[PDB]
Amino acid sequence: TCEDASLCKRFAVSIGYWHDPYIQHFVRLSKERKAPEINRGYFARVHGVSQLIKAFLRKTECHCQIVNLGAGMDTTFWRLKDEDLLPSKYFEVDFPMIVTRKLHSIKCKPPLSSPILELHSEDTLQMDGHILDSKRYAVIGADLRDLSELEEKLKKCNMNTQLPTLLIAECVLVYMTPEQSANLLKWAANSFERAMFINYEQVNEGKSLESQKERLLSNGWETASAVDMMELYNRLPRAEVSRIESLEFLDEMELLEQLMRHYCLCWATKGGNELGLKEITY
Ligand SMILES: C[S@@+](CC[C@H](N)C(=O)[O-])C[C@H]1O[C@@H](n2cnc3c(N)ncnc32)[C@H](O)[C@@H]1O
Ligand code: NA
Repeated sequence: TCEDASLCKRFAVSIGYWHDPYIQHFVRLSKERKAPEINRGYFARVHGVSQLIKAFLRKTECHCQIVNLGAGMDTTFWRLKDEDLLPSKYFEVDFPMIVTRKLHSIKCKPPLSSPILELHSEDTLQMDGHILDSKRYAVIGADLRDLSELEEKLKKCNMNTQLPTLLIAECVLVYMTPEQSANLLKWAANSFERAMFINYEQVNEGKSLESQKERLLSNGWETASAVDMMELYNRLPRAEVSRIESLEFLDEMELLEQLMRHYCLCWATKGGNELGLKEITY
């Protein structure tokens, strides 16, 4: 198989799993039927990441940055806006062609482009090449395997290494070699005195939660934790589990647990003991 996370998110949203008025402006809705455990897995993934982000936002009082590496058609910028939880600046990185596609959608959809300009210092946006830079939001076409390019393009969109900064790689690191991803993680740690990293990945051949923790600790992070997605699903608020479990009928074969045990959410911090960053959990 090979899956597009943003199509699957659009699908789960359509059934009611979580609130996202924005994703429909990026991608079409499939009319297939899906095994509902897939939707539950997506809900757990998005809820886990989101609880971690909001924890970070709370500790930093939003005086911070978020850099989402390999963001795709993520809608989180627009969701945080609506919740009044925006960071000082929000950055996205993806391949240039993935970025062009995202920019074309923002250009064609005032429900996407109005909020960006509202928070912008001008009434117009320059969408030259494969970058959109504005006051609170930037989408940057770059290759995550070229760390010096990555850093140059970020800094020229006003990424400030003095601000606490949260970086997210949500199903991205698998697309690069272990050396390349280790180098990304290391760069991320080296560039900020105060920082958090969130990594959501499949637990492949040979990997384990402990190797996931060590992958971060050995690349310059000072704290790390990791849970498999079934532990996380099991720890979801009972009101949310109740809400999402009555959306679709699930048969009696306990295949949710088969699916989720192969995914993990890991997060690490560096500095900001003053901020209580090492205390953040999902
Ligand atoms: C599996 S998708 C996940 C998208 C998004 N984070 C989500 O979870 O909905 C991975 C994304 O990583 C991007 N990606 C993979 N390797 C990359 C690279 N070397 N440089 C820039 N982006 C990359 C892909 O283009 C794709 O948009
Ligand atoms: Na490209």
